Amino acid sequence: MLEMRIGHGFDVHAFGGEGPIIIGGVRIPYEKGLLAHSDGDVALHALTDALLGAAALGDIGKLFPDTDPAFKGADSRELLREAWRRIQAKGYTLGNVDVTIIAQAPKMLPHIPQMRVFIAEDLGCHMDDVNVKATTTEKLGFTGRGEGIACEAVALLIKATK
Amino acid sequence: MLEMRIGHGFDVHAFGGEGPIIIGGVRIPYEKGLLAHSDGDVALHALTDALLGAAALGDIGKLFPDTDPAFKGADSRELLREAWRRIQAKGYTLGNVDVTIIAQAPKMLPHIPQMRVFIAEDLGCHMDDVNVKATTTEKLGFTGRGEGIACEAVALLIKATK
Amino acid sequence: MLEMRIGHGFDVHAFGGEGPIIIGGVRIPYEKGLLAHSDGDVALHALTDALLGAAALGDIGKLFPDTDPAFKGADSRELLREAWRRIQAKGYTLGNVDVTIIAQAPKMLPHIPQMRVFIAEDLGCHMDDVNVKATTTEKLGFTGRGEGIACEAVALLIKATK
Ligand SMILES: Nc1ccn([C@@H]2O[C@@H]3COP(=O)(O)O[C@H]3[C@H]2O)c(=O)n1
Ligand SMILES: Nc1ccn([C@@H]2O[C@@H]3COP(=O)(O)O[C@H]3[C@H]2O)c(=O)n1
Ligand SMILES: Nc1ccn([C@@H]2O[C@@H]3COP(=O)(O)O[C@H]3[C@H]2O)c(=O)n1
Ligand SMILES: CC(C)=CCC/C(C)=C/COP(=O)(O)OP(=O)(O)O
Ligand SMILES: [Mg+2]
Ligand SMILES: [Zn+2]
Ligand SMILES: [Zn+2]
Ligand SMILES: [Zn+2]
Repeated sequence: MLEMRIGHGFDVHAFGGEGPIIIGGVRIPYEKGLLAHSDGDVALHALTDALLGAAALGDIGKLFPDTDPAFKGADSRELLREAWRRIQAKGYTLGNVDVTIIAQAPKMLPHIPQMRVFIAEDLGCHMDDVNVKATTTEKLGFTGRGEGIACEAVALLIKATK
Repeated sequence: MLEMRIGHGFDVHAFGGEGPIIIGGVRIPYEKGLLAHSDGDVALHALTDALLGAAALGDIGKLFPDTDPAFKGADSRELLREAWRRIQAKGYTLGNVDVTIIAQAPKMLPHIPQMRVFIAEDLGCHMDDVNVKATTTEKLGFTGRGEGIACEAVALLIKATK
Repeated sequence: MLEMRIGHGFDVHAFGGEGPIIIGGVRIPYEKGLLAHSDGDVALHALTDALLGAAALGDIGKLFPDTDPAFKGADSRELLREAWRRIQAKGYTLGNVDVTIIAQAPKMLPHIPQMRVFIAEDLGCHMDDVNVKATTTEKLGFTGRGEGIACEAVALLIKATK
């Protein structure tokens, strides 16, 4: 008995105050920062949700409530590793993941290798199983007007029974 | 010969008039309702499309035309079961599904268990094979301004030949 | 050793000037055209990214830079076949693809069969492995206001080792 499972995640955060932003674990210089209870790290959030979705464990909002102040300013990589620990406790292993950052700016391409390192590390997998890409929406929408950043992820999990 | 197949669906409806809304089959109280030829049930629509997409049967607009008044006010669960019947007639069985509601409001979390019951029932599967989650877009976009609700779904089908 | 891999792609282009638009390789009559370095063909772009994502080869922006004028006005089908050649050189074969055009107008349904022919041809597969669908966002958003067209795609690749 070998089971394969598909998952999908989507997240948005608004720009706010200032600092760098944090995306896929990488600190990226930018005129403004991300408003969140959190890292605001939309890439890891969308990814975490894709993983929980494939395991039918719900999503980050269920596992890590807005209400609990133990998650205020939390490293989104902590959340990813925690979510992943539980996924593994139900007997799943990683097939592969693919992430799509939707942002007008800043440039994501230079930071993609480092994101993959962080993600592969956090998921205890080889980098070959992690893909991250970016698209701009050509000045259209809330993304295109520089009001915020959106991100999607899909994930494939494997489970042996065997 | 064992074939696995991936599918994706996306849907949007605008808020309009009033009543509850219907999302994933669940009647959810809200100041306004959903404008549609239909349930307006964006969750089941996006899901139905994910399923038809994986089976290469097109989408709901092809199977259930806007033009046909036999679908006016139709229970979107009827459409889901009908779409699923045809999917099964081509020899597919369910692997798993994952759904992402994108809405500023109302709160989706309390209603998610009941949605999963409805979906699992409609697809003749165990609840373990159905995941539903929600994300807000933090007041950004048409979703964030409370103008409507969007939803995504991914699906994995299996086919034995064998 | 048999490996299955999931990928996701998303693209947007703004309407601009005039002419037909090109979507999934098909020339579709419309009051306005698509602004791009390219075909502007959002369907094939989102699809190309889904395929590269599953193979962990990045995305079109990495393979085919905005900076290189060898891609100005390029047939997006050339890019798809090139991206696919490289995917195959890493030893992958096609499982299936599913595409979702998000557009208020023009009507996509009549052109879907011809898109599938083009895609199946370009990917050297049977049409049964290619699905394309469309959704409108009911006048909501940049899509709903006729400012541009968005598209999503998911893809499943197979690799034998064996
Ligand atoms: N319309 C919505 C939108 C989001 N949600 C869930 O609320 C959680 C709040 O914290 P989170 O980390 O953003 O995850 C959110 C969704 O689970 C929800 O229940 N209904
Ligand atoms: N730009 C678009 C958008 C949507 N469509 C299809 O039209 C169908 C109308 O009813 P439906 O149930 O929304 O599904 C729609 C798409 O199939 C389309 O053909 N072109
Ligand atoms: N915020 C963004 C958005 C897009 N990108 C990448 O830039 C590339 C430009 O050409 P392309 O064909 O649109 O692909 C883009 C993304 O790879 C990026 O690096 N950062
Ligand atoms: C599943 C997904 C990704 C849904 C998109 C949700 C979002 C709020 C889009 C509307 O904003 P917009 O930027 O497209 O339009 P506008 O700027 O006019 O509000
Ligand atoms: Mg999407
Ligand atoms: Zn988030
Ligand atoms: Zn609908
Ligand atoms: Zn493009």
